[PDB]
Amino acid sequence: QWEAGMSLLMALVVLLIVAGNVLVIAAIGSTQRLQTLTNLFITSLACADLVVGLLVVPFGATLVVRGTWLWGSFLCELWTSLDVLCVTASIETLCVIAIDRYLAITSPFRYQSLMTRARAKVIICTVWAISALVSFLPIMMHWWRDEDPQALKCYQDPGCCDFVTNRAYAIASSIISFYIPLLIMIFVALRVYREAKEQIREHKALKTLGIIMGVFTLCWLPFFLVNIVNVFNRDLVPDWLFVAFNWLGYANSAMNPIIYCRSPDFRKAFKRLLAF
Ligand SMILES: CC(C)(C)NC[C@H](O)COc1cccc2c1CC(C#N)=N2
Repeated sequence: QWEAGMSLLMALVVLLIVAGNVLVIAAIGSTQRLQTLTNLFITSLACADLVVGLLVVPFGATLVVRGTWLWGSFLCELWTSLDVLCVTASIETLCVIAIDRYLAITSPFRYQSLMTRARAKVIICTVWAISALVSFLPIMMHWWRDEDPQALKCYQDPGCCDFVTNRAYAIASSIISFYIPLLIMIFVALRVYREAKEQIREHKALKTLGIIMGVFTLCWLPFFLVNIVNVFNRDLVPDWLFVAFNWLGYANSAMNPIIYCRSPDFRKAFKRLLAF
């Protein structure tokens, strides 16, 4: 009855994720002084994290603790698609924030005169449309099915919701959803770091964004490294370890609100907003 021990723990992780990310979104939405363009992009992140806390983790927990999928074959597919979507939209929004800040530091005047709150809302829309496309459509079309009997048995069993995929899908989805935006985020972030260094409160706020980026990479990159090792040698990566690395990724959705707590502007605004 580690089954009940884990059930309660999982419900608290949900709470933390969901409450933290609601708090961030409520701070941004109730403080005019905190509605920078950047923070509009942060809104998108907190939303992806919020969908993780409300939909992805709760259904995931049930799989983890009971060891079977209870929610039918269609919700198995939908759950998986929304999980994959949240991760994709998160890393694409982080790579947009890296690029945005690189242009903000190298051309502050131009940038502030020609990005607006509406033009950001459009970028964000695009991101979620691309995310949804690369996530939902391949899953819906069953492009991810493998031909091995083990795989086929899982797909015919409504009670199996392991993302057992073919090699081609595993590689391609991982490149497109994660490895290329990660590589871009890192390349661009290092250039922002270079230019800041050349130039020397502004810099403390840039530091927070760097931390978010590094932490997101540490949380998700284990899973994505393992994803690739496993397409090459299926025996190499035990399932419980794969699952542990996936939960490290889910944990990222609890982390952002906590990191935002340490920005001084955000803190103040949370104090005000909460009758506190
Ligand atoms: C719902 C499942 C069980 C799937 N969760 C896996 C993880 O949360 C993130 O999943 C992914 C996100 C983006 C791209 C991906 C991916 C798993 C694979 C694969 N091959 N390609």
